Amino acid sequence: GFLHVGAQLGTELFIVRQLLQIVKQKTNQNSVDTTLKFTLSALWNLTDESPTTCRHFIENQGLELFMRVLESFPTESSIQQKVLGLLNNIAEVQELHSELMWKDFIDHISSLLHSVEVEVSYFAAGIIAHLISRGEQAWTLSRSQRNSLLDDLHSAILKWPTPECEMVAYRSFNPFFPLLGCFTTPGVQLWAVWAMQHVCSKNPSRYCSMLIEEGGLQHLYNIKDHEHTDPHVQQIAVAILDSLEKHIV
Amino acid sequence: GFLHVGAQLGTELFIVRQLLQIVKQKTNQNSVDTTLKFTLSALWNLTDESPTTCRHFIENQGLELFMRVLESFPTESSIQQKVLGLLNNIAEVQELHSELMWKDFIDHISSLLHSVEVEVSYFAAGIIAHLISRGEQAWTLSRSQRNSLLDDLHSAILKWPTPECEMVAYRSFNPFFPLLGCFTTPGVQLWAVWAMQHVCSKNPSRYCSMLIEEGGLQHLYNIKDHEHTDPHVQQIAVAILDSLE
Repeated sequence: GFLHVGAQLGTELFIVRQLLQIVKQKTNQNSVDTTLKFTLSALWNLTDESPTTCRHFIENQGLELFMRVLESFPTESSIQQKVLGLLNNIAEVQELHSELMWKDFIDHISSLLHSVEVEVSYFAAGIIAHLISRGEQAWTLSRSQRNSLLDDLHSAILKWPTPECEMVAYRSFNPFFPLLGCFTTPGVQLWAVWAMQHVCSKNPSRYCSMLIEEGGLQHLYNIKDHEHTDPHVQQIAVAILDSLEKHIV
Repeated sequence: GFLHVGAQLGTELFIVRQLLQIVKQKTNQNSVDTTLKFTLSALWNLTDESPTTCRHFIENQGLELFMRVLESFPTESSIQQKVLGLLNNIAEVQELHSELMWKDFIDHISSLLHSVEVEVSYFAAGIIAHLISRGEQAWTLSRSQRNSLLDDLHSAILKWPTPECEMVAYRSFNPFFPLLGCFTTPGVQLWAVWAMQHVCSKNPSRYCSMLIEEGGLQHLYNIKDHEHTDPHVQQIAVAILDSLE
């Protein structure tokens, strides 16, 4: 039994508030411990495909707190990964895009894009890819920074080695599909196809069938068949398609 | 995206541990505040039909903490209801029965059965009903206490007024069905039919179709036609049936 009809949502939101309170306490104490790491993991996990949780995070000063986490722990790669992983989930929510148009936030993300650790850079890239995908008018910060970020995003992806593990898990590829259509901003497409390639090659039994079942073949074929595709985007799309085509047969 | 495949279970259990830490802190501070009330609500909600969450609660000293809560806040009805609501969920898990065969725990439940507030007594009665339903050999405490609890359970239910609103929500009636067959312990059946009548009369659009779809009618018919049925069990069972037929 439980408190009342509908009470589970109120409990979910309370849990988010209390996890942010732990983050705040650990950050105040400059204490990187197991509790903080499990707390950042939990918030990342709870924001997965959950606009309701993403919104509640924003409304409880989560963005400011998480910038404080990055400033307080600049040498903690695993902390940065979990912070950025959550923020990548926020960045997928179009209704929250305006909440991320904050110079202190974008400047932190832009700098972490240049981390040599792929486990950090990858999520900074995902945030930027989603934000840039929404178009120049949706971008209410400096136009010059948006244009620079476009090039930095493209160049950063091309430097990444093959990571040792899956850096992330996905329940669905649906959030990536709008990115695959962004022909006028190739770095956005490049992040999406690199991401799909990474998880499909690491874990094809989980992800290849999922990608096909959700309609990924048509989206990838539309990139391949597009006349004037960025050469790096085209190459990863073709590489993914070859794997997928062998998977169906 | 999320941490790694299968990570949500580890997050769920961590959340339980951290909610228990909050209960411990508020009890240490003697602070009946909104955060404590939401934390107890959260734990109640998280143990709903969740044997794995109930076990984790037990393994992180939840039972002793909740006894301490009951001792620290002896006249806080809202706190007592939320503590007992969670414990009612534990009492539903057969595999955890022996963890509740603890004299100090049962003495607390027995005391709350005698609350003048039905919103507290109801959940103490639920714990007792589930624990008694498991039979005499599973009851490893005093046989004398089992027999008095069975009497006290029956008489408590007969005193309850109609509550002002639904005291609890359920996702399923399935945990009540084993209680409906306990003809040799009528107080256990009485709690189960009283509880069914309560939610069906307060919220028929949610609960009447649920009862029907899950096979509740056959259990009530079983009671209606059984030879030497306790009259109060019989009356409510017939009232529920007649409300549907």
